[PDB]
Amino acid sequence: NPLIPAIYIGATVGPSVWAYLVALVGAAAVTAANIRRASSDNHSCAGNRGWCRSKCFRHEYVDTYYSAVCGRYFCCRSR
Repeated sequence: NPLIPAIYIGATVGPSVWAYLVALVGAAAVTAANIRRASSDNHSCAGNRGWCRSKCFRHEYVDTYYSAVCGRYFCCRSR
């Protein structure tokens, strides 16, 4: 129902997630929404403030907004 999410925009997903967003739309809207690829689902998001790890520490959390660009992992951040 809901079209592509805004997180992928100006974000940075991995190789598997990238190919996914492409199928939903196409390499055009995928390259126009400002989407960067990373070594894998684990990458940095929300600018140089959050990162992606299998899980996050207690003093940190999971930016529910960028949890998408992450994929199987979770983009944790500092509140």
